[PDB]
Amino acid sequence: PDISQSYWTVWGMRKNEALVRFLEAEDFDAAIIFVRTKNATLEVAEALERNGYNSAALNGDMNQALREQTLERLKDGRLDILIATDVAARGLDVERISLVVNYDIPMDSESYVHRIGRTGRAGRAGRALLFVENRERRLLRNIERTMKLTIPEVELPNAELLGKRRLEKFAAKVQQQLESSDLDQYRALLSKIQPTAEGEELDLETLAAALLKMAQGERTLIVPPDA
Amino acid sequence: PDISQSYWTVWGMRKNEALVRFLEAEDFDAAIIFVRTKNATLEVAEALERNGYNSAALNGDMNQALREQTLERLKDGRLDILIATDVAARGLDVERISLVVNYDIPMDSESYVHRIGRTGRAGRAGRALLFVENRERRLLRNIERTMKLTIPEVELPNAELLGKRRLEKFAAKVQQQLESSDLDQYRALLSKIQDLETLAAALLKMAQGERTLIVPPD
Repeated sequence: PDISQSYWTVWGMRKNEALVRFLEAEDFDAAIIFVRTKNATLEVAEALERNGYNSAALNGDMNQALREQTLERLKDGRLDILIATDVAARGLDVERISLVVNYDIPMDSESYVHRIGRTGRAGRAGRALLFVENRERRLLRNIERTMKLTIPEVELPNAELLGKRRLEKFAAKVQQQLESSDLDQYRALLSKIQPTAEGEELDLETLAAALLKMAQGERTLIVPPDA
Repeated sequence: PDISQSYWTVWGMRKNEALVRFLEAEDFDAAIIFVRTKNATLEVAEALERNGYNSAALNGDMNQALREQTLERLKDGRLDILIATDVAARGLDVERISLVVNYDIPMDSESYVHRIGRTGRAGRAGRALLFVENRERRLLRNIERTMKLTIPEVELPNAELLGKRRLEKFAAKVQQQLESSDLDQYRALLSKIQDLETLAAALLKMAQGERTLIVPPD
């Protein structure tokens, strides 16, 4: 019945890059990204795709066949993220949605409320994240009195946070590999991998660091220092 | 032009898994796989691709621009394997083909010669490999007779040889990462995961990719 709401002040990076950071930064089942216009839905969708998420745009004038296809692909898990306008998302009950992103802050403050109500609609608790430009403080205040709540401000998730999130999911794949049965056959190959021709010392720790680098996913475990 | 020729009696595994085995076992640049049915043109295709190769069909029903685009993708390296029928391959020429596989035995000697000729061009060294089912040995003997020459029989590349190949390629990738600049940053992350040897073995399993280094027998 409850939605946890926060907002970020657009400061350090553009909205696209921040969205990817916020998505990676904490767990979500499915998410809906609300934007001002159809053109925005396409720019978001392409940023999310060149960052490794399965997402699609819902638009008010889209083919009704594609709408039904897109909505069920979200239900069965071929999609995790929809990018929608207020027009397109009316009539949308999808229980996977655990995260609502107000990518563009609305002027109508009850558009805000109807937007974050696409989650927490179950007995489950969901989350809502609002992007606010400094130019837009007035509409945040509008929202924050239209409902008597103050929306707490979050910071942009930092490199160290993202590295820890990546390490923790990587460690979970490591753990399912240790439960393997053939693990001992792999132990015997460790000595066989190593270059002994120019300067030899079977240095297990240096080998394992090379193997970690080769085993890490596309999301590098060494996140560049900033932000 | 030579062009060493050999043939495999189809035995103990199906032609598709066997082709994957022969492809891994020896270096090739680009390869062309000759089949008879243009369904096989398409099915061998994504047998090769689910084993990680870049391959495309080349059949009589996909023309004439899509042909010549497919060949240029083969020639510039965006593809490494064409699966062709004889019709769709009257016009040659790619100069990357070092391997011709007669996946389906030709119906006559002249066809076999034609197919072989796609390699060994510009006088460079090339290889031809023929698949012969038991029931087709007449066809093979027909080809051998007409041609005045026998084709050497070869064994399936065995599991140990495959393990050796996969290990060799992997250890050369490992060496590269052992000389990379940022390695100490990764060194510090080992303690944070949850003994070294056990962790490294599991990392090896995750780093090796799809070509598993532990090859089961056969």
